Amino acid sequence: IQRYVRKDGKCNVHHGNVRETYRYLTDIFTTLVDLKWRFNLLIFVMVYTVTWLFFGMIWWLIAYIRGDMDHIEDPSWTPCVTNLNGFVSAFLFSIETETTIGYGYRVITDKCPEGIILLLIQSVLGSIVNAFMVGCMFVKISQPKKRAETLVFSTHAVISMRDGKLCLMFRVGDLRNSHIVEASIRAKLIKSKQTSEGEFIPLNQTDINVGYYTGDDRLFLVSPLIISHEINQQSPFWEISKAQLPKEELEIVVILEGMVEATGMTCQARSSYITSEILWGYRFTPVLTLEDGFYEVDYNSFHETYETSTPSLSAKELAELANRAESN
Amino acid sequence: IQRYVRKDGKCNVHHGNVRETYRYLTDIFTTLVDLKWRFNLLIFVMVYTVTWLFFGMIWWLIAYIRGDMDHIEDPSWTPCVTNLNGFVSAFLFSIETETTIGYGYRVITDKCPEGIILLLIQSVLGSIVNAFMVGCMFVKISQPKKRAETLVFSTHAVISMRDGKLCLMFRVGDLRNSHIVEASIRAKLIKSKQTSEGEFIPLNQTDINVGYYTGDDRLFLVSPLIISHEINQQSPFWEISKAQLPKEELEIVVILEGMVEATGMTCQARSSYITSEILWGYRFTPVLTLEDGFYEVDYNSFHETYETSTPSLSAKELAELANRAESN
Amino acid sequence: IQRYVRKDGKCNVHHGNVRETYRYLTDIFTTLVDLKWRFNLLIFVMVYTVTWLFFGMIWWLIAYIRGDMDHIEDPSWTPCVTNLNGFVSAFLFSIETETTIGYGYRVITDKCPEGIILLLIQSVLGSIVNAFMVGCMFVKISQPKKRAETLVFSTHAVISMRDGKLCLMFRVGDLRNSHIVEASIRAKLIKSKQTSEGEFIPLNQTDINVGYYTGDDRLFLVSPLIISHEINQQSPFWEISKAQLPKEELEIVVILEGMVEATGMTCQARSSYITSEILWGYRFTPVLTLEDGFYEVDYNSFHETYETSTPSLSAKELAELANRAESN
Amino acid sequence: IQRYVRKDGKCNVHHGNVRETYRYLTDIFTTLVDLKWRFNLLIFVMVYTVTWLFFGMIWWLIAYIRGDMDHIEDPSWTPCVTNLNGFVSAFLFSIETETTIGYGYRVITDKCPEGIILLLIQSVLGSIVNAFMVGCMFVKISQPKKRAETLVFSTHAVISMRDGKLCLMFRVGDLRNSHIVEASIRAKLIKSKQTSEGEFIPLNQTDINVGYYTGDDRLFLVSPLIISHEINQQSPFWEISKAQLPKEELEIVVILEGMVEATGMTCQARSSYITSEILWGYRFTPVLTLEDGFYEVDYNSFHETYETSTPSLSAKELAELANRAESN
Ligand SMILES: [K+]
Ligand SMILES: [K+]
Ligand SMILES: [K+]
Ligand SMILES: [K+]
Ligand SMILES: [K+]
Ligand SMILES: [K+]
Ligand SMILES: [K+]
Ligand SMILES: [K+]
Ligand code: NA
Ligand code: NA
Ligand code: NA
Ligand code: NA
Repeated sequence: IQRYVRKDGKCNVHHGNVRETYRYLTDIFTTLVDLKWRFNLLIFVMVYTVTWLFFGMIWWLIAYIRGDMDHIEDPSWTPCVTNLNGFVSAFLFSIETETTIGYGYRVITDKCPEGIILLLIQSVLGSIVNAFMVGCMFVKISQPKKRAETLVFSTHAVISMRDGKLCLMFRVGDLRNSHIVEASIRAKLIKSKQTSEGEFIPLNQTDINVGYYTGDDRLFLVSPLIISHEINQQSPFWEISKAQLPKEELEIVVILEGMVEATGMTCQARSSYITSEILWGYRFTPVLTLEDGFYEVDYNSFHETYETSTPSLSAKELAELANRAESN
Repeated sequence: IQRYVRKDGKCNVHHGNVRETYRYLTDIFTTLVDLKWRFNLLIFVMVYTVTWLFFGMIWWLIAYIRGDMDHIEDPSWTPCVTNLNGFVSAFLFSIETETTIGYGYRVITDKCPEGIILLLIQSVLGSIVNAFMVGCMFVKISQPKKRAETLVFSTHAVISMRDGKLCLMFRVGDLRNSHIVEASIRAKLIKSKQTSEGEFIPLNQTDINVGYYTGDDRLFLVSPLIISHEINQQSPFWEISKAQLPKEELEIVVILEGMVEATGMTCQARSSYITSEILWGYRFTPVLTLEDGFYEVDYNSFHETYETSTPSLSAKELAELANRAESN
Repeated sequence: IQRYVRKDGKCNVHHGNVRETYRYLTDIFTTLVDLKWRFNLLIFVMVYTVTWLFFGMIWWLIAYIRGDMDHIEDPSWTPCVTNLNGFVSAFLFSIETETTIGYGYRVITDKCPEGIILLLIQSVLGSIVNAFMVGCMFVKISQPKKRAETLVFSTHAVISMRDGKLCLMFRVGDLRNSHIVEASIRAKLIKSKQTSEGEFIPLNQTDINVGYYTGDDRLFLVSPLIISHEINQQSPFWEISKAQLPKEELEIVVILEGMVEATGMTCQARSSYITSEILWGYRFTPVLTLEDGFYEVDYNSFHETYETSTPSLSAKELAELANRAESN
Repeated sequence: IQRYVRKDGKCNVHHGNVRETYRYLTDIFTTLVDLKWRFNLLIFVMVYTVTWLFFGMIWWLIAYIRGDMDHIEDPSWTPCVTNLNGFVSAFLFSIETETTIGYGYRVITDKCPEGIILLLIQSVLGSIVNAFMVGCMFVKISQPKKRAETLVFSTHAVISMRDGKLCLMFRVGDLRNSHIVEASIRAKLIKSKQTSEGEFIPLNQTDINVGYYTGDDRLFLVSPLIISHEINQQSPFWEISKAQLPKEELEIVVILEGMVEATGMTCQARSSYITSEILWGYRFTPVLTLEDGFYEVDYNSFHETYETSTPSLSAKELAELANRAESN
């Protein structure tokens, strides 16, 4: 069985037999900005070209219906647009007006009522197309998920004693000098199970306590923080000894959410720990040192761990043995 | 009695005798973007045309007051704008300036102080109108409620045993490969009641526990999740047996909220279960399979349920019978 | 003593002797969009005019330094800009370029290196000014606080029995067919106090329970909801009888927060109840009726209350008397 | 040991040996808007100039390949662009088209297929560059962190009795007449520790209760509020007497988060109290007075404190002595 989430945060999941694809067009905006730049840069170019054409032919049709084509050199009659020499000239005008470059070689004149209301309709719809594409671009340029790129998770998780309690720990970092606002950490245990009743539940999610009851899950994340899950009665890890752990088949998905200081927008950084990435009996190497009026983070030690003396017993047995020690 | 919320999420409610309609114009922005596209495409066209007119007449009035109309072919005097042959020419200029196409057949000149400050006033207000409409368009194009279109809720809810407890379950899905960020699930029971004191409360809302005390209500929603409400003492469903359920007249409104990964914006997807859509003694069909390095969701099974052996007793009686079994 | 918050939500507070006014310019954006439209429409006009001037003189200075003014009619030499007849012509050009209308009577030419890099600098800064003002406009046009205009609070609060408990109730409404997303209700009791130690605390805020422990404070607000605060031991209202209430000097500030469905933006609607707006022994008139497949809200009854049989005793004494009734 | 956070909110932390600098370009948007204006104003100018060049040479290359340069004065043949006299003329045209000023001295004509699709490609990419830079500007102009500038924290924290309990108090303010929406206050104690097991934890963060269990941490912040942390068994301050405090080496980081009323965007204001900024046995001076129908805040007293009779004992000993007083 392969992991549900990769160490970089992408999920190993494919959505198949989605029969209502009608839905992807119902929010087209979302499908567009979700697309790869290649697809956006293409569509943008296509959308622009078809608008110039679709109006360039309408500019040519009205030019043909009015009878401007017939005489192209007479004093008395003036066409809707001066200088429209053929099949392509209307295309340049259609651009001069929608991009509003309007070189003024191709100029509108009074003769057709049909012309004025078109230039109007164009300019109006010329704003609606241009906006949509710019809008679409800005969003895609400014989307938060990119910030996740500079949010890092320690490569392993560790289990070791902390003031009498066995803790599952992982370390988290923000590489930017800016802040993740309303930052918070949650974590899900993913492992298959079967209920007494027989129901096999493929990749069952159960939330792991990492501060939610005390609000310690609400981070102030400048220098890297070790996030710590205390293995108590309620922990999924309560009955797991050093010796059992490798035989367990589970995955902890670790999820960091907050807002990009600059754009108020919320991002989500993810990582994952499969059973072979949890080191029993280890500790995270310090990364902080105080040099001349600033705290210096040595990211060379960010992922680094070291072994310490640690019980091999499950937290449950540790407790039981301690409660009897007290009780003697 | 008909449902408060339809399976697609729209609410069967009409607001009548709203006497302060003065309020809808106090936030006009909101009424506009809430309108149907037909109404936006109309207004946009109207707003543009009236600005060109309202300035086109001011351009004609100043042109008339200065005395430019009188002589249209003399060497010495130059008008505020070259080439203004009649009632319509000013309209083209009024467009050439606000859309800033400015074909340069119609060009401004120095003779009137009144002209320069107008072109200024126009351009300034020409930005304020254009912005407003673009702004209005982008919003309406980029609004989150559309994402809800690709968020799905299982067609039925089910009640069946799970590790000794009777649970009310429904299944939820996200059809897009992108993430709903800070996703969460809440659910309200809607049913009429009467207090001891006589007060009849038409469609009384009471929240249903679906993870809020443990933070299990905060979803990591990739492949579909069965959301599970354990029917305990506090549940509205505590004293409801298989046999009573059909006689009950209640509705569970199910509400999913989160942020569209791309635009940081929060959306809300809704669905509803009326009493005849809750299947007692059923289970959701698995939708997950593991094929060659990715988890495959078979959405053909998304809504599908199957019958399993299940007590017909209310959870309350189940508990009572179990507590006595233990007590023997 | 006058109320801290008015029934419409504005706060009766003035900030005086703010000595660091340096701060209002440090976030100028915020001061600008907070200003009245009159001040925005003014500034916008001023900012535009000064940019055209400040560049119009630079266009005239370079025109003077190069020696273009001296000869205005010679074949061999061409100026940086054709047709600059005097002190004002440069101003039109300065507009033709920043608004990018560029009528092409005033056209740039090759003779000056100093000219090309200016047109560049202008256009670049011409985008930075135009953006800022548009940006500033859109925000101010699209700000959420306006939505609050269509969020309503019942005019009175009521106290009366509900299933054995004395409750403080108020009613809340949303006049729009759209949704407030992640809507929620909180309420603060404001009243002066003095600690045992002597410390007089002018307008002390203490939060009033209206659903926060059960998540009932998270609204699904379609038709109007009666928000209900149960007066228990923890309530500020525990030792207040019908007879005491009028002598009490307190204010309940009621605060509704959520996101405008269309623009993801969060708004806050406020209202207030002073001691004389709390009716003891009343109930809210129903506003819901079911007519032909939709629920109809009759907003004529929204604020309306009616009297019902209700104990005159404080909830504390009610409890005490009930606990002794049980105990007999 | 120097403070982790300064009184103005900046953090004394440097990120060193960040080896994956590849990441800063992966979200370039974020690095750009995070930069100083000098760097933005520079880049903006550079990006614009290189686009005009990169297209100005392509306009010159096609002009050279077609054979327009060779003859610059002949009747029969027309170039792709009229009036391109040399190495610089193409640059003006490249500007006339991307800024869409298009003075119409330099005008496109029909002769080259290669020209039309370029003008198209330019205009299309001319929108993508202009958008990006405007977008980048608006964000940077409109970023919330600036609002923090008008959110203030009292200069000291105080410890003194309040209705029988020893409290750690600090005062917070909002200088603007506008509201911070969904405002909230949290606070972290930062102090080094060593676990029983030996593990030294450099600047250990533990959250301090300031209202989170009752929702009193959710502010309605008009006039300044004294935020109060009750020193109970769970408080880090439980075993700290007046006499010990100065010997303690700890820092309370105080964090205020909410949304700028106008732009829905979330900001975070920070301040810090090191051990020598906590005054034992003091109280905050009132800042509220009621003058003629509005509450007047006298910010001259905002930071001001005064001494009051206060026990010198740790809250723990205070409790113990009180519990024995009751027990006698
Ligand atoms: K909690
Ligand atoms: K909770
Ligand atoms: K809670
Ligand atoms: K233009
Ligand atoms: K133009
Ligand atoms: K032009
Ligand atoms: K022109
Ligand atoms: K809580
Ligand atoms: Na950081
Ligand atoms: Na998904
Ligand atoms: Na509503
Ligand atoms: Na304020």
